[PDB]
Amino acid sequence: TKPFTLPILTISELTNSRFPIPIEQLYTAPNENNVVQCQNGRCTLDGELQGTTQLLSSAVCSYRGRTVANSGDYWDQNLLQLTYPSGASYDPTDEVPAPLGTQDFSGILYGVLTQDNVSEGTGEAKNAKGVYISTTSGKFTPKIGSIGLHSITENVHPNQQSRFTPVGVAQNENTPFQQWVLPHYAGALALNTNLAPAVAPTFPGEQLLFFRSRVPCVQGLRGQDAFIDCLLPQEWVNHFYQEAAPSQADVALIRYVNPDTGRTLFEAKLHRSGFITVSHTGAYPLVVPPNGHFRFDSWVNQFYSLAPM
Amino acid sequence: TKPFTLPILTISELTNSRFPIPIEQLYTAPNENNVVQCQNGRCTLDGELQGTTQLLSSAVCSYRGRTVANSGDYWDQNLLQLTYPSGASYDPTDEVPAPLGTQDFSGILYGVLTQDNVSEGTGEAKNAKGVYISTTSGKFTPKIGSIGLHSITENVHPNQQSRFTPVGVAQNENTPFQQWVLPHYAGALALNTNLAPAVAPTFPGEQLLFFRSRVPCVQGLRGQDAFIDCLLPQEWVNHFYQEAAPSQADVALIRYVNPDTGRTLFEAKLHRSGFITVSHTGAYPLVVPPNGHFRFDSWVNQFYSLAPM
Repeated sequence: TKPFTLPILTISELTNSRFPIPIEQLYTAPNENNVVQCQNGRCTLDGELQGTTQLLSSAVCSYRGRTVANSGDYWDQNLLQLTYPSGASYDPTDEVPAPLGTQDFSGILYGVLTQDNVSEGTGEAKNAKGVYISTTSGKFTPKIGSIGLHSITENVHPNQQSRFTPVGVAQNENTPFQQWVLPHYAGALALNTNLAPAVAPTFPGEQLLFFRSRVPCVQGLRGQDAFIDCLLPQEWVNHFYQEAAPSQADVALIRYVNPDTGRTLFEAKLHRSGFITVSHTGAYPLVVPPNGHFRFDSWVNQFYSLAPM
Repeated sequence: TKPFTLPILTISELTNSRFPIPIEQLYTAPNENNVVQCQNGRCTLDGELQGTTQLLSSAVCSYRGRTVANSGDYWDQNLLQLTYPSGASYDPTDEVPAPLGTQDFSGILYGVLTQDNVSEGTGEAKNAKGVYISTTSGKFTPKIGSIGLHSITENVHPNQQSRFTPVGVAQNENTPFQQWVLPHYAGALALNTNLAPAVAPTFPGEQLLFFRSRVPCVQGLRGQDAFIDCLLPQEWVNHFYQEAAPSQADVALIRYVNPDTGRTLFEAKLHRSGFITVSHTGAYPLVVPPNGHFRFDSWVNQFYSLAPM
């Protein structure tokens, strides 16, 4: 039986699985009213990708396809007829919530659309268009293969093969950024399908442990931080996919260790569905040694008692 | 002794190590007048990172720091005084060619600068500034901890903590995109230092094999492609770093296989310094089967004679 392992990576060597930026810190908090059901960065410990999860950070919140004119709409002047960010054709009957890498938070995603290359004499950055992709728009239906593009300053051409590169997130006065409210992948008139399950602590005193990043915010949240919290770093997703080690229990005991001193800084529970819990009550940003990393200890029973941290 | 392995990844499951976009195909050509000395995606088979190579694709061609106003009527309206991912000033005495992840191609890099968050009422994408970072500017001195920012869209504010997210590449009438001309990391008046070595075939009939991507081009190259070719995909760099398997010969004989049939499509030499050669004469794009992947076969010496492909 292939033993289960974690990659040996420090907190500065991890990528957020829900937005293509590095992990900044570990963070724990109670769920209070949030339903924690993100769809990117979802992978079982034995290597089954779930939700909209794929292997490349450069595909997370990225889109590719062909633009379609949508003149007359207030918000979305054009649509993007999607494929997978792979470039492989997208079939709405695929058993996924949306094309892999589709944004899994509610609100406005900001990025740059690139289209057919233009001549040098056309001018600077004339094949770059700043664009909003909002999930509250009626045209956000990636499950059906089409999303709406809100142009900001630059003209988006119809009928051109186009690539959307994410840059950050946005918040205006009627569209709050809500990282734990799933989009309606098929529009407000249809239920989501093929979702990775919601996660929550099930042992007394435990809280979810998140891998936290601050995403750039191009509008709103003055003096505040746009946080995107993921359950697994992209590197863990890819490691579990590569290894496909059979899971021997619902929960694995893991430790954050200093490899030079051998000290366990804290213990945590790694759950089969692909998330972590720690024994703590309250919102708490962890600070962890630059050389520290998680290590797999053993498979334990669901009601194993972690050392408080 | 820890056996050497490659990750099991198809061509579309690989990330370019020189720009955060997926690999699309393989490519081989003679060096003729190109000095092949890229500094990102450089890693020995036993896991030693070289040049400016680090582990996160989300850090390649990404920059962070504090803006400083630049006087005069010239190309760069602002400078970016660089900082580590923690916010501490960069150290020019580090034995590296430049901060890790610095762009290693000459020409114009395009992306979006984000700064202090602005209120919701300030307007759409008002904390997003489209920007050119040109290596032919006298202000491109990342080794010294400062790069020049040419504003295109939105005003860049000085004295603000800022992040640069890369989107693509550009070419105007006097700045060609030259992927094999290393930038002068300390400006045009200083020699590069601490470089990973240039690579070339040394066995008769062999050519370098590259992992090839098409990078978005926001100005120029109409009807043409901006290619970025790397020696190793980011996933191979990270795998070798993780495994740190001792190299047992000068060359790891590797084989591209189609798992549906078990058939070998071609074989290649994976040199212990971290680059691939194949037996071929001429420029040739390799459209590889989408389900295929490289596999490590065995250790051989530098005088192994590859089967021509």
